[PDB]
Amino acid sequence: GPRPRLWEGQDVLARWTDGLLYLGTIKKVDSAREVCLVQFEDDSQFLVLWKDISPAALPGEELLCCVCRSETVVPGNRLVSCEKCRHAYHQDCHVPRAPAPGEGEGTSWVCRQCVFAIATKRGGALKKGPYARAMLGMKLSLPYGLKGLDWDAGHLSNRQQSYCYCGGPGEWNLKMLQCRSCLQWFHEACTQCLSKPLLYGDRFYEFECCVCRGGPEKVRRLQLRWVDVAHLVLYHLSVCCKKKYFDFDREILPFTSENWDSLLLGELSDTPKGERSSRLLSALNSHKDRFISGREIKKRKCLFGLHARMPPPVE
Ligand SMILES: [Zn+2]
Ligand SMILES: [Zn+2]
Ligand SMILES: [Zn+2]
Ligand SMILES: [Zn+2]
Repeated sequence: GPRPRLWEGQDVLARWTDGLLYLGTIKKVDSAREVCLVQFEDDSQFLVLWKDISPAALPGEELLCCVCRSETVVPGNRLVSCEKCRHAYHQDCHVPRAPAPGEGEGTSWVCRQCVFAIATKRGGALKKGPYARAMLGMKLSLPYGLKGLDWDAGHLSNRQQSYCYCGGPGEWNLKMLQCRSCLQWFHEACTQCLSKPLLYGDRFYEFECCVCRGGPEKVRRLQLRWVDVAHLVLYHLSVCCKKKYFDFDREILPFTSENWDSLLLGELSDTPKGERSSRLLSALNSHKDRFISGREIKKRKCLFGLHARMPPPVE
């Protein structure tokens, strides 16, 4: 065709596996694999699926639905403009169907991409205000067909890499929650029900999504045991820091101490520090099936790391 949607040198927003949008520049378009090599603001380069790439509108493209690229307007399906990004959508090209002017619910209408761009946040999306309310509205619908997804055997990943309310990519074990009803996975940043950010690898939750609920999410934090605490802290640090071994006194205990309330430890919350340390140390030292230990006595280091790559079992 004479006018591709994407091209080398184009500035774009790309949705990452955390559901968030990052600014980048397209370096390569691969039409065989339907991906682009995108260079981000830290100069990192990654392949991104075309579905997860949004370019800006060119001058002269208010005539055009940004989804289907078409001019045409027919009765019942008009073009509507986003009052944020000023891109245009056919009512039926937007999910959910975009309201005709003056027929919306709030002060005004802003598109799904913009609502998510403004409302999603690391640690959990905005909970209060117009964008938070608009996001909840958007989240009652999915922008992809759930039933068509090609899942792996354990229902952890699908070939389309369509997850969550956003339809972005994602890694089930990295700050995502699985809905108990539809078994789809949802990003931390796209949810509105958490009181604290998720530990990587933490599945000690029960979750039900907005689509299944037909309204606000429901979530509950399950009770951890000390072995679960040790395993989850080590997993989280392993992911955050991309290394295997962590020093107890310099890294593990301070992390647990400094982030204590965020770990949502339930009944373990008032463990009095000295006992905090010894209980955690005991868990790390005693479960050799989970934890490998090491020593560097000349540096006064006591090291622990995980045996297994998989996140802690939920029991
Ligand atoms: Zn998401
Ligand atoms: Zn359209
Ligand atoms: Zn918009
Ligand atoms: Zn669900």
